[PDB]
Amino acid sequence: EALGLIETKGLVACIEAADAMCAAANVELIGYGNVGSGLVTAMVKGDVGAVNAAVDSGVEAARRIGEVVTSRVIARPHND
Amino acid sequence: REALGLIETKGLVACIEAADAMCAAANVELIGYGNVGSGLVTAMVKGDVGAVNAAVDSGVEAARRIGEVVTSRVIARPHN
Amino acid sequence: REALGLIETKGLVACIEAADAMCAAANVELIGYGNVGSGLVTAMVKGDVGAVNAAVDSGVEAARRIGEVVTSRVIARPHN
Amino acid sequence: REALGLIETKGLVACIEAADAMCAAANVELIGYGNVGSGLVTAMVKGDVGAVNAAVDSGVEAARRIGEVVTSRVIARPHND
Amino acid sequence: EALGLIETKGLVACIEAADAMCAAANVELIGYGNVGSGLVTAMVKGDVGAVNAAVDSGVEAARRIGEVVTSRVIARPHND
Amino acid sequence: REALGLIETKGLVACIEAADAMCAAANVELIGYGNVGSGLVTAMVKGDVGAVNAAVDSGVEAARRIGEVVTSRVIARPHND
Repeated sequence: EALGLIETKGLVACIEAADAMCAAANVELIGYGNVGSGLVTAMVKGDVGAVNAAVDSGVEAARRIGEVVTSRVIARPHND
Repeated sequence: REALGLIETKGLVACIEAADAMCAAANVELIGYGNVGSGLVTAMVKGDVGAVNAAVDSGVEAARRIGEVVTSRVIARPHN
Repeated sequence: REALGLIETKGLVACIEAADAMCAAANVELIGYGNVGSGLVTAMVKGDVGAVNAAVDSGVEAARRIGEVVTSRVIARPHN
Repeated sequence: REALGLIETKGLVACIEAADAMCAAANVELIGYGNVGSGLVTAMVKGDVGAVNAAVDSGVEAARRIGEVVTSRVIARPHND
Repeated sequence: EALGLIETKGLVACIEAADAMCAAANVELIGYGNVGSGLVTAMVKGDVGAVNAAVDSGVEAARRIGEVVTSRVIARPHND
Repeated sequence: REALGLIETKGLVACIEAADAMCAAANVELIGYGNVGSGLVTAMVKGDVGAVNAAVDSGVEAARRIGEVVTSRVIARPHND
């Protein structure tokens, strides 16, 4: 399954990105990843069409709240 | 099926104040705190959307007296 | 059912000094420390509101000699 | 008894991409990630030195599109780990 | 027992401070305290004369290596 | 009764390089790493003071190629640890 990734500065922007990802398309929230320095990543799972649509509006919603530092869709992940 | 209120502050003391002012302002229940490092700490509350909007509103006002409020949000119908 | 005193400092050593000076100043009980990274460390005390106000007052005075007092607060009637 | 490739990025998303791009580029095996705070995250791969050199090369190219590649390295014959 | 505290930017300066404290006088290393942001604290225990001599040359030693951000001797700690 | 060698770097990859070059340079044994956040991570080695001085010396040279060496130290007769 494809993997969608949005990393934000701060936890609240990330929760919003994750909520907007799961509202926008048929993706499943995998969880969050925190590496300190305020960087938090929301991770979603689905078909590449859904994941591309989820990440797209996850990024738009998060930018209203705060800092989106990077985002990515990986259509065919090798690990995880 | 409960709304979610979120206040993120720079520092723990502003966050405790935000959480205390949220719980004093309306019929919301504190879920806990979330810390992602960099000094960013998030208070999270639960309730009906009217109560949550009133708590976050005065939670933000109280915290700003103490310190830095970096972001806030009410999510009326959270997906995850 | 007890008031709460809070001092957040830049660095661990100032915080230990604030906490020692709080507990020497009045009949307050150290609850523990809270660390949210970024060097921010919070000393937390418990007592009647008169004692807690006297503890925090001289806790802040002591810590400022050593280092940075970034925020402080007395919550006379904490909700959590 | 195997070479080690290392890519350190600013942020978690660049690192996952580097790790995905390393494992797609050559016959390397992801060992895991290492996080030391300050946003610095390191993907670590294992393989023969030819494969590991090719994985890191394109891992760095992939990550740089996404974000900050702060350092990278191939250790052909590691003494520890 | 008195408590001596040296906080440095970085782990190597702190290990150096702790080694120089314990070499200078009859103090006993309690451990380290790390609160992130690179701040690390060496803590020693002993009679107040020893702890004052330990902290003094721990501070001198650490400064050769790196950044000493604060230091303190607490002659009669109320907690810990 | 053994000396301690210490190299602290900004970032995990420089530190692994320092640690590998310490163990390649002399008869020292890697104790482990120490991370205090802010990107600062420390390689720690054990051995006779001559070996430890030789290891730390070239551990620092190797790491400086990759990244930032923020501090280093040899403690010939450590009181604790």
